[PDB]
Amino acid sequence: MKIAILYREEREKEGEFLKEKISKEHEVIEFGEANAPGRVTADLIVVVGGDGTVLKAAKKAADGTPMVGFKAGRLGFLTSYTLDEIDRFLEDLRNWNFREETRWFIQIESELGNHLALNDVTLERDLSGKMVEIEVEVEHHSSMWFFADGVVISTPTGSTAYSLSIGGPIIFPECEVLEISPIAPQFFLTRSVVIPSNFKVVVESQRDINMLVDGVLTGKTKRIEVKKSRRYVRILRPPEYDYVTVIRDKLGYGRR
Amino acid sequence: MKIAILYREEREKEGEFLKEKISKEHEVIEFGEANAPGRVTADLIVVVGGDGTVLKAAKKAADGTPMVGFKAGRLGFLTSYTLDEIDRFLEDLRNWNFREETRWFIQIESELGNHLALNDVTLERDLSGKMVEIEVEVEHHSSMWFFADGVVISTPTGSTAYSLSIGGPIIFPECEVLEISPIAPQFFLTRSVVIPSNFKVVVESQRDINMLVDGVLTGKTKRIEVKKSRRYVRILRPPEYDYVTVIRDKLGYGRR
Repeated sequence: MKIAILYREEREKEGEFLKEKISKEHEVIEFGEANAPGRVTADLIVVVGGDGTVLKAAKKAADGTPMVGFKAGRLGFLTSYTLDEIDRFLEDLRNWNFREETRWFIQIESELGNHLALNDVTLERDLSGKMVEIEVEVEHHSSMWFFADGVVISTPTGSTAYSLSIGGPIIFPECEVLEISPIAPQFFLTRSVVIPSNFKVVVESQRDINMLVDGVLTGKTKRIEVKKSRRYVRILRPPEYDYVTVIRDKLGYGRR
Repeated sequence: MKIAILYREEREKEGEFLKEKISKEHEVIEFGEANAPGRVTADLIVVVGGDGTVLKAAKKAADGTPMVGFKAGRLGFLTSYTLDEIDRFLEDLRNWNFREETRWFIQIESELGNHLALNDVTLERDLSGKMVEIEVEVEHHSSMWFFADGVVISTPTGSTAYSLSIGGPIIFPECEVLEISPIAPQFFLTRSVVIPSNFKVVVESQRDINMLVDGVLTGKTKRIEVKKSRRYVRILRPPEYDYVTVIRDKLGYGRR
């Protein structure tokens, strides 16, 4: 089997450990930094790092290419195995014994071009800026209006990241929905809106504000159009994998 | 009476028509921007603009000098009359028909010097930055810790501005309290802490983050000490002024 391995900056030596273990049963076709630009094609990509790293690897992957993350940094939702479980991984792999999750991107269109996000996209005022009138227009519906700092549009994957910090729901990654969350609105409108993932969303602001795509500044705009992409990443999970163990351990939600 | 007039940047025109009207019975001894530098002494300061303007004007008023704000529009917490109400005001002025109100400032010491605020002080990460560890140490106690975008420390006056956008309570302006609100913390700690106005608060962040004073950005700091100042502004109100009408009208809270 043909495997690429991608690792986070200071985890190279970890990557090397994994490479040698995996080399006993499979051909490792590529080994490099999740940073380096370039398309990666393999029957499978191993990522050493965290959700951040997996995110960057997901954008490098040939559309289709299953991936697997080894927790190197901390606990996240996009990592499947710890390093002490490497032999378990080799055993699951042997028989291809995994649950496969599909995580789909969103596509963002604006004057800045076309962006892709696995978590979310954010429009927000400058720190020195006054609040802004923001118009949210779902599908063919009339508009919702907010006077706010900004708005975050999230995928199920991204529901547990920034959107959760401002009051959004925990969305299970299988849900077929998008999530819209005003940032610090007036008139106490601190509730998110959940729409079907087949609806598109136009966001307009009264003046240009900052756009962040998966948390990276990218420029200022008055207008974006967001929808579900057909691009998606595939995440391999061990059969026991339990997302709800992660909601407890990492988010601190629902502990006994 | 010897009267100074201060207007917001754009409102030179409302200032001018307030200025001609006031001069028919009184003497305008000073006429200029509320953002311009210098202490202002008079029998009365008339301020045209909004809460933002009064806020900047309160900093210029000689300890003592009573103030009265005029708003272009809908009534605000720090203004007392609308720009059509010059009739009633000059009436009240002539008869000194006023409710006298006093609001203290807070004192912020840090790396950057010593600041005054009538509303609040905010520590907050860059748009591009990760979340930060924040330590809050009230007066004598042990510390409260958050992983967050930042924290807002507010007076009763400032409770209705940025703190309320992010979950804080509405605090009536006569309460002898300070309010501490974290901005978007993890583990769902979106609740403010209310402490007596005679307690100091120290805030420490894992790295330098932005400091805003009364919504004006002031630079980067890692440590602040906040306490109640002895300084205060006095604000003249017509006897019919009701703060709760404003909570309903401007905030949107509690309409029938």
